[PDB]
Amino acid sequence: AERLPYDASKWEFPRDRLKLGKPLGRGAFGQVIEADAFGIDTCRTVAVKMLTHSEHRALMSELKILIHIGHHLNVVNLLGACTKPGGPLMVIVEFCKFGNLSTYLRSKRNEFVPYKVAPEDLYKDFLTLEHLICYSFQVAKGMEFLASRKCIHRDLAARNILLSEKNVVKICDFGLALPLKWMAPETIFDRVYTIQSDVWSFGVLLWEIFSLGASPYPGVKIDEEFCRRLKEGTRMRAPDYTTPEMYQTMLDCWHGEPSQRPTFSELVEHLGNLLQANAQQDRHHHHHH
Ligand SMILES: O=C(Nc1ccc(Oc2ccccc2)cc1)c1cccnc1NCc1ccncc1
Repeated sequence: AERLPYDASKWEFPRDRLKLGKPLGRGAFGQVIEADAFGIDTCRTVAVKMLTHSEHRALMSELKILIHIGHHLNVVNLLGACTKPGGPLMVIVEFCKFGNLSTYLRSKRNEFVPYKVAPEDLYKDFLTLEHLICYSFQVAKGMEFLASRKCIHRDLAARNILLSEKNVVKICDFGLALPLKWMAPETIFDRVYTIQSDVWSFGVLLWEIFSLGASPYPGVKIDEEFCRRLKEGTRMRAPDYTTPEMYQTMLDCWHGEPSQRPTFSELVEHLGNLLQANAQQDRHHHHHH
């Protein structure tokens, strides 16, 4: 991280061109605030992370990595940073107006239909299978992108996915780069973090999307036993809005042996086909009715 460089000439942004706003989050390090940036791109709304020695290098490493990784439609885009003397360290990214996916889906539980048929009006701004499968496809693409760069997210979960304009989802992170319900067995017991751990987490996110924002492991005390059972083979039951192939994808992601889990590249191709098959069917449903 400290080895990666920082082209200040390309990213540095003036602190007095930012009008801080309302808090979008809080942690033990500092916070993420919404704000107006003038001329970062005119005035645009953005999200700012700001601040201990250990935490400062962590925020700088996040900045350092986002620059190294580059741009991908499904990963929060970096717009700039305030690193030169005069004020606190701030990392600036695109503002995702609609919030975290979990909270969004919980809100659309009464606005869901598997697919639409005329009069398509009864379903104005409704969620469908096409939507749910698409959010999964996109998160998988962003993870393929991150995994290709040897990047381990470590906290993949619905609360860390944000909904943008025109159903575009973006992988993000409110913290500074225990959440047991998203942690793989080897991460809980061996404290190891791998791309394969992230694949497990992707499965839980999957469950969250097709349960429409429900919390994982419904009605279960997260304790020693919970963990012992995860290690012994116990898995969540299919969520209310899942399709058979999707639940089986969840199960492949939850494989006990990390090596036997699909890679994000396989998940992209697989999810991609399901979305294609769903599209096919919706066409026929729309046509017959
Ligand atoms: O998400 C942010 N940062 C981030 C993004 C991607 C990462 O991916 C990543 C890259 C390499 C390895 C591991 C993880 C790690 C860290 C971030 C940075 C600055 C300000 N806010 C936010 N998020 C909240 C937010 C964003 C938009 N609207 C509302 C709230």
